[PDB]
Amino acid sequence: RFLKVKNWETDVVLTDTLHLKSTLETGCTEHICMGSIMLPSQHTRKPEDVATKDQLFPLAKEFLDQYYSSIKRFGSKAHMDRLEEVNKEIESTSTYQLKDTELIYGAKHAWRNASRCVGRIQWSKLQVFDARDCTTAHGMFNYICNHVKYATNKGNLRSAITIFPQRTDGKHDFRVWNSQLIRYAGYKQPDGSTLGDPANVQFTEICIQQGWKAPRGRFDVLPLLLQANGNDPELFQIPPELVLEVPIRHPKFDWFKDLGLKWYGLPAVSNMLLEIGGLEFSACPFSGWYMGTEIGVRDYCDNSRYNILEEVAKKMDLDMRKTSSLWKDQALVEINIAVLYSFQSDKVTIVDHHSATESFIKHMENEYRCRGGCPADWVWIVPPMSGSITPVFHQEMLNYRLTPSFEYQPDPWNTHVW
Amino acid sequence: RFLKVKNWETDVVLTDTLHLKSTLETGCTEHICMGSIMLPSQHTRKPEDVATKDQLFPLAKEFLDQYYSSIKRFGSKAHMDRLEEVNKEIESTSTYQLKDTELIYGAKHAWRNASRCVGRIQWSKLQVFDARDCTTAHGMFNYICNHVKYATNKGNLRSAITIFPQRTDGKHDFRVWNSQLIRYAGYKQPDGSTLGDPANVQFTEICIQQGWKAPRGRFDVLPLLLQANGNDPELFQIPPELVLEVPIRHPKFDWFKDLGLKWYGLPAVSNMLLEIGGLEFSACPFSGWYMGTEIGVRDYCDNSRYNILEEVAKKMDLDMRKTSSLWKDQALVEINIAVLYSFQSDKVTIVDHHSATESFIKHMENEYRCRGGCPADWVWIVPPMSGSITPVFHQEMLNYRLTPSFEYQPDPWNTHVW
Ligand code: HEM
Ligand code: HEM
Ligand SMILES: Cc1cc(N)nc2cc(-c3ccc(OCC4CC4)c(CN)c3)c(F)cc12
Ligand SMILES: Cc1cc(N)nc2cc(-c3ccc(OCC4CC4)c(CN)c3)c(F)cc12
Ligand SMILES: C[C@H](O)[C@H](O)[C@H]1CNc2nc(N)[nH]c(=O)c2N1
Ligand SMILES: C[C@H](O)[C@H](O)[C@H]1CNc2nc(N)[nH]c(=O)c2N1
Ligand SMILES: [Zn+2]
Repeated sequence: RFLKVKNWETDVVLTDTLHLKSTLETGCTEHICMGSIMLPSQHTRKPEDVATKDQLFPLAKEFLDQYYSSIKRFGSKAHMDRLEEVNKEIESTSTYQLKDTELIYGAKHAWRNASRCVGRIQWSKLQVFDARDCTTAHGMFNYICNHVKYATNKGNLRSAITIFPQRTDGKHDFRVWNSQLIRYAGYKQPDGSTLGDPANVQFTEICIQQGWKAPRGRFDVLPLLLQANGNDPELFQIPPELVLEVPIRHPKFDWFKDLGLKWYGLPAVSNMLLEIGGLEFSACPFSGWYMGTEIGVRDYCDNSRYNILEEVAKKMDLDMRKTSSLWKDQALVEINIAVLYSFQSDKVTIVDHHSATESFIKHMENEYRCRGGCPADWVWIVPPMSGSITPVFHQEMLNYRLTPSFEYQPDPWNTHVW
Repeated sequence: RFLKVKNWETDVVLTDTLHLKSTLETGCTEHICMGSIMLPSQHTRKPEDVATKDQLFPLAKEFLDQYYSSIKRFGSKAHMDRLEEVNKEIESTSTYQLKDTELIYGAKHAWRNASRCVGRIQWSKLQVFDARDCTTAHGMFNYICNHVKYATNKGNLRSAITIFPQRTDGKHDFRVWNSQLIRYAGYKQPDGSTLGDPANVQFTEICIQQGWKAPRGRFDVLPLLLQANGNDPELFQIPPELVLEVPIRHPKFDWFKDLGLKWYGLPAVSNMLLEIGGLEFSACPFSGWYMGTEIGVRDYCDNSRYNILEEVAKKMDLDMRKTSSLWKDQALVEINIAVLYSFQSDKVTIVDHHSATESFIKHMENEYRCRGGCPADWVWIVPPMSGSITPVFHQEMLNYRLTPSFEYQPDPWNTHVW
């Protein structure tokens, strides 16, 4: 009940007392481990499965207690008067409203608790933008544009989150239908192959269905589809000057520019749900900067993504008949030296998987000492290439789900009543 | 209760009904996932925690039923007369003895159930050597030498297991003290650095402590330390002609021979415990062939193993000041093309991590169709380099512990009464 996690590269041993405070569930049982299921039911939020006035006050009290404990005023009168104040509003309104300071704490700790995120050494350096006064899709488009500008910061990227009004009933819901604020379109072809990004082919067509004007090329930035207060979503195009992009070159191979690759600088995921004190925020886009491999390994090289190992190995002229020539591996390392180099030579913030995973080990030390633990998902923390030459491969990690938290939710076009 | 596992590269969906038959536990709970703890208490067997005459007959019946079900004679008279026969012996002797055919089935299914093993497409092609008539360490050394010869098969390797007498009391225990039959010595130095293999430095010194004559070099094959029926273990040196080794060269870089590397062909793990029908076999060395990465990635490049990324990147002349030049990754791929090439050009059976992981996906299809599932540990199945350009990265796997099974046990020098 005071568990032990070893590192097998250092023999360092840490002790996790934080998992005791865990409330949510994991999907594993004593007789089956689901640690490799991608989207377990526990990590998802249906708009039906909200909460009711009863369910709310434990979640509120629980949250308020950890907040006042953290500003060094647990159980005090200022604390207890807030419990009463929320209590009264939860009886009255059946819901309740967070202070600015409570929204900022709750947001930063949903990132801090994000067990699948390797960048968390930065969790308290998060800029929270309060968009809870937003009422229209145009309002949403305005707040999201300012988010992009700020977080992008001319390439010196800054973490940020923009938080639209919380769910209440379930129908009147704020939702960004894009999975990420900046994303490349995906168009299928006559012969069936895919230009652009296969991941977003479904979404690309929903935008065309709502009347988008697709420049049917490769790296076409999708428009935003913003649903405000349950009303049908509306298309807006980010001003291109606001979309920072990196052309991908190589510090040795001159033909790498010929490949004609580029990516956007800002990873800003827009489809997930923030949960603070039992309140659900269905529109909460959040952003930081990339780890190289997310582009260079997954985006570019997943078979069902850009799938470029083909042409890169070609231009390297590689033994491609035999599978055991490791021609796939060989071209994957070059593609990742190129994304790093390109981003750095353009002064756009990026981290390599070695730097980031050492920071996570550092951050894990801090959380275990100053917090009693650090929830971590090994399956997601280990980078998708050169796994075992990074320190996180040899680090045993306890996974458990604390709150405040980020969660998945269905795509709104499967649930929305039009 | 009839769970679903998706593949996210193919959208293939499989259904696991086999996990229902699961008996052992996993270490995870509804509130915490231990899927990345290396040696969980559930995967270990203490020599105290055997079983007693009561505990035995369920385990026997359970095992016997799955055996007779599998030779297409469930619940029959031949089956029921065996249940009675074992029952009687479990009352009489408080233990019992397996048929040859029951030992062979049980062994093959302990491999079949090995959730952390990616080579299992081969599980029914396993040669079982019955060493249950062995009484002395010299007998053990004889059986192990024949195992090496057979399994090595002049380079065309064959899977095999040799099974020494089962535990009974707990003191009179057959144990191979080596962690693997063939392993390279590990000697510390004056300045502290390690020649040989750092992993086995502890074990190397126990052999010297028992009087081994160390040729204090690099790739010195350790002697066997064989404990028979609880008596103190005894040193034997495998005839060198029986130890097949591969010198490691590169199909491009001529300086790769200068590195002066080699590995043994036969991976044969000797320290684990086979568990069949509630009987414990503490000495059961088992072997197949290597996947490249176990040598080329872990053995050669782990910081606390051979740790050669240093010199390889040097001879490639690599940007080594900056961490983000990926010089570590770049040299890891070359080292793995070299292990593959060397093993193949010597006609020694080896598999690359791409070939092996596709086979595992094939094997997983077969087990789900003809067995209702396949227990799998993603943390261990995904290879330690180029993780996400192999199909197992995108395959959700259910982990659960069936029986017959292989298990860890303490090192005998911490438990043995001398
Ligand atoms: C500041 C630099 C950051 C870096 C380098 C980083 C890194 C990563 C990486 C590599 C992943 C894996 C993504 C994938 O595999 O597709 C991830 C996931 C994630 N990140 Fe971070 N991140 C950063 C900032 C943030 C911020 C600011 C937030 C929230 C406000 C956040 C929350 C998350 C969440 C919720 C996940 C997925 C967890 C899940 O599926 O449950 N990250 N991150
Ligand atoms: C025939 C070719 C085989 C291949 C390519 C193979 C491959 C592998 C690999 C790559 C690992 C990971 C080892 C590590 O990461 O250090 C592993 C583990 C393992 N293998 Fe296999 N293996 C083979 C045969 C066998 C046989 C014949 C047995 C048993 C009779 C076996 C049982 C196991 C077990 C028990 C583990 C560890 C599971 C645990 O820790 O619970 N394998 N195997
Ligand atoms: C702030 C941030 C920075 C970064 N550097 N990376 C990030 C990656 C994700 C992320 C989480 C889950 C994802 O996918 C879930 C599969 C679709 C269901 C994806 C996209 N693959 C991204 C994320 F949220 C935030 C990230
Ligand atoms: C038959 C076979 C073939 C192969 N190709 N590979 C194999 C690897 C292991 C294995 C399992 C666990 C291990 O280590 C556990 C850590 C020490 C506690 C190691 C050595 N690292 C090897 C094994 F059993 C059998 C293997
Ligand atoms: C099946 C498996 O759960 C799936 O491929 C996961 C594995 N680990 C991952 N890890 C990260 N960081 N991102 C991912 O998309 C995935 N995908
Ligand atoms: C901490 C973590 O459990 C440990 O590094 C594991 C990870 N996965 C592994 N996978 C394999 N195949 N072999 C290993 O030794 C390990 N080590
Ligand atoms: Zn689990």
